[PDB]
Amino acid sequence: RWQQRLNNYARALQQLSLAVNLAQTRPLSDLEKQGLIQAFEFTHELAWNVMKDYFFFQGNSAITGSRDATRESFNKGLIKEGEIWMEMIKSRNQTSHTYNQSVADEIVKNIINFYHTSFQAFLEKMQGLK
Amino acid sequence: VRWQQRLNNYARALQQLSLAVNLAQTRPLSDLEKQGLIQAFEFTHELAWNVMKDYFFFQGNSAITGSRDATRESFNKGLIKEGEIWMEMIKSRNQTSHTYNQSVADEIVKNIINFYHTSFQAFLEKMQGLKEHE
Amino acid sequence: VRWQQRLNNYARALQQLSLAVNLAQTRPLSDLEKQGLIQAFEFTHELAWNVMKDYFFFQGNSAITGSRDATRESFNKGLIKEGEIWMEMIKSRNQTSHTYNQSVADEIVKNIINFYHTSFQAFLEKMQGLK
Amino acid sequence: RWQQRLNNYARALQQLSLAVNLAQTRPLSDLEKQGLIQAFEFTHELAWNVMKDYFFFQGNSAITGSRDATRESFNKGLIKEGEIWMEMIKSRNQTSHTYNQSVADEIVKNIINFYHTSFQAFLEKMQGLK
Ligand SMILES: [Mg+2]
Ligand SMILES: [Mg+2]
Repeated sequence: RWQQRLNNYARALQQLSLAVNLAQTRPLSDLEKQGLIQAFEFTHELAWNVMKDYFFFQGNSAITGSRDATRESFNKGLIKEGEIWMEMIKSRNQTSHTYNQSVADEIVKNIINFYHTSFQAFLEKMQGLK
Repeated sequence: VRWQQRLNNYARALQQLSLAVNLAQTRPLSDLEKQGLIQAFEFTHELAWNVMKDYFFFQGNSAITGSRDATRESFNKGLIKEGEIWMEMIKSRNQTSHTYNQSVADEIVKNIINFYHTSFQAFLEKMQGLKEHE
Repeated sequence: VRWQQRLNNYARALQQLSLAVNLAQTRPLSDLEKQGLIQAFEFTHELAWNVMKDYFFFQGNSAITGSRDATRESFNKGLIKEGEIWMEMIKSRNQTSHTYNQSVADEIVKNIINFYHTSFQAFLEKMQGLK
Repeated sequence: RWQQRLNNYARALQQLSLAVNLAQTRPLSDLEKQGLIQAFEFTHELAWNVMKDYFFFQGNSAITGSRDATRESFNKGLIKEGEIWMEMIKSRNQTSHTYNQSVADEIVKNIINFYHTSFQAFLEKMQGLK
């Protein structure tokens, strides 16, 4: 059920948002930065599964993974910022290298400056769809 | 030597994980800090099993397709002692997407603190010794 | 006009499905022919709901995201009468990866022959009349 | 469980192989060609899910779709003909057009001439891994 996936996406995003707000109030420790990255990862995993579950509900069983799901979501208007959602997939592919502080800082910057807003917009869109 | 350069990166990663583990031994971690400990586990484990894959490729074994194969061959050859613990690490890796549930995050953290950190350190010392002698 | 080009291909697809459906009324299909009937249902259904999407888009509706949306709007606007049958089509589409199981292949084939074929034929007449 | 997925892949492939041998015996009807295409669809869907399940079993939960499962299988030596498997994905993307006889014939040709032998090699490799 795509609505159950959406409810879990909402929960995960709530945790990500608490971390983003914290980072707004003060600098994050190195450990907290790693945690923000992990929350981004479980929120994005939920998001593209919401996409795939929703298109399955619509009758599209051809979508396989996150790139398929993101491309169909952009094509059908579930997301507007196709570029940012593609960048998220690239960021996920960098996860194993965040023990380098430059990589961690770059991913954190993208999460705060771009991904959180896009996650919130996708939540609002999918909630409006049911 | 490829496996030795990987090991240098593994050692760096593990130093970061160890900082977080000893802090966790000191006080409760926040939810966000637990997520960070899990992330550090993930990059440390990824490096560890690739050290093993590199090492066994250097030794002539090209039948390692992932962390399970690498762990099995390492336990077969004695690079690791605690087979069950290293297998459980793979289960923990596969739970990463569910750590927005507090019970899942708490269980991975518990396993990192009680078992995985020790195994990571033992494996580092083992491979450091293998730079010098069988 | 995009939707009429889609309709023209839908007609060609439905003609091929009809051949197989009328053959199945004649005799048992081989296991392979059953798979072929399912494939023709797949390409005929895919054209059908994209005809609906293209048509409503040509009337100014850009809110259709998939075959379920397209079916609902077609029912609301009278392009189909058998809303529940068209809804079952979507369930059938979502099962085609499992037609290596005979229970699944036979269920889909039965629905194609007993229900979907006539629904496809009605939709053809409706949209050719709007053409 | 990747072993259960492999068992289902073996059953699906057995049906595809029956169709390929029948084609060796005599020309296929248009409907029978459509059936060979459907068998290719359910066999390939199972195959790339066998890859994904196996890498999950290995501890890699980053694979999401058919493309990255296929790339990872080539990288880890599970398949030797990476480009044929990538072509398989493109053929999947064309199956909605097999109401045109030219498309149907091209896909059938690739199934008989290339995909079947690759499917069999992958089955043998994965069964060897047990
Ligand atoms: Mg992570
Ligand atoms: Mg098909």
